[PDB]
Amino acid sequence: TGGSVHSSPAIGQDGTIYVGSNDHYLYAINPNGKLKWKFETGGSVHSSPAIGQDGTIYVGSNDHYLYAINPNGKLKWKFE
Amino acid sequence: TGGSVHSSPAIGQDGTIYVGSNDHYLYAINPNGKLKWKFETGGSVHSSPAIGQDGTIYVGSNDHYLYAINPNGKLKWKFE
Amino acid sequence: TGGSVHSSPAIGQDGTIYVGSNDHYLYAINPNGKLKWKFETGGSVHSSPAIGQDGTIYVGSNDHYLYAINPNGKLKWKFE
Amino acid sequence: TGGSVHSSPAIGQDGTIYVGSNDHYLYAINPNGKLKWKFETGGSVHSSPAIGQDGTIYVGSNDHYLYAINPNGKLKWKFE
Repeated sequence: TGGSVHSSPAIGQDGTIYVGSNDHYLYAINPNGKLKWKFETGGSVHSSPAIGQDGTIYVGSNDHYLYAINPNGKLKWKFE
Repeated sequence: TGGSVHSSPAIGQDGTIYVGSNDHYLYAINPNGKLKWKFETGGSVHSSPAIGQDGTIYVGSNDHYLYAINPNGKLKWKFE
Repeated sequence: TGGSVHSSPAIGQDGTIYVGSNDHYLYAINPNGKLKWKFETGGSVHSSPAIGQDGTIYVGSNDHYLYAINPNGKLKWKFE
Repeated sequence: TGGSVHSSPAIGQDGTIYVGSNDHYLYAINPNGKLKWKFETGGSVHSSPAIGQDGTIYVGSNDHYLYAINPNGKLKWKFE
């Protein structure tokens, strides 16, 4: 990615790999290694994502928000 | 949250999202993005929570305690 | 514990909570909050433990070893 | 390992233990404590590995890449 990947990846039920980066994005990567989408947060993503039963991706950011991202990469909500 | 969210979220069986914050609280967030409860520890929560088979939430804190929190947000015990 | 708990806890099949500490020990805590055992490593335990299918607890330490601990708290092996 | 093990281990379905090290390698360790293989990345592995449904091991590295490693230790792809 654009920067160091400190976040630990989480795997969705279809095999999608989600991981944060110090370049401030949450990445969703297809199992073939091609980008599915990237979601820009405010700061570095030092949280490792967690996946909900309905596929929602949750990750903390250094901008003080907990993000909930839909599986298509659009923001579901952010909590401060 | 009040501060950076470094802790990685854990998801309960009902979808509740638990995550620590540098503002010293453990948060329980409903899947709709509304706060369920917050639990104040002594220091920053740099541990990622783990959920037991009975729903108990365990998380370490920088105050040197391992916390066990009931699913309703009340302290079950703390271990030093 | 003796020091900050940065490690994220892992839960065994019987509910035992395993977590590392900056006081250099891996703790095994019963769900009632009483100590089961503690295992001394060389340095701080900044790795979060993982539990194998046979109950073995694996954790990295800052002494450069990956530890494998039996569920009764005795060393199974260490890898450098 | 050659250096501190900060990464948290992941366990494969056959019991293989995967863990990163500050010596820049991802290790695959058999449950008997013998090395299966090691994979050299560019920098320290501060990400904890995740294992896919087909056994692929994913881990971030400080060289800015997300690595996908086959269970036999050969690179599947790297994403930047």
